[PDB]
Amino acid sequence: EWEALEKKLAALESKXQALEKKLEALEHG
Amino acid sequence: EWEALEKKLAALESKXQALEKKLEALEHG
Amino acid sequence: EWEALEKKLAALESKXQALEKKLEALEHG
Ligand SMILES: [Zn+2]
Ligand SMILES: [Zn+2]
Ligand SMILES: [Zn+2]
Ligand SMILES: [Zn+2]
Ligand SMILES: [Zn+2]
Ligand SMILES: [Zn+2]
Repeated sequence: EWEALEKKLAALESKXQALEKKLEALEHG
Repeated sequence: EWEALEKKLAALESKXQALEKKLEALEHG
Repeated sequence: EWEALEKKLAALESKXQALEKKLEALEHG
């Protein structure tokens, strides 16, 4: 259960980064 | 403590989804 | 281990709110 949560947090961190970069693109057109 | 962590992760996953949906609407809509 | 995971979640929450505000900015021009 704990390790599963950690893997989910890892996934979210990646999505985290993905959205940050996309918003940076959209900000600039 | 465990519950609090799980619920925070679940809330983040939902926010994950809501924000991506809004980004898509802004980009394409 | 636990303490590190809680720090990571708090960092994600903060990024959560930052990107939500950024998206709101973009929606309004
Ligand atoms: Zn559970
Ligand atoms: Zn671990
Ligand atoms: Zn292990
Ligand atoms: Zn920037
Ligand atoms: Zn710029
Ligand atoms: Zn705690």
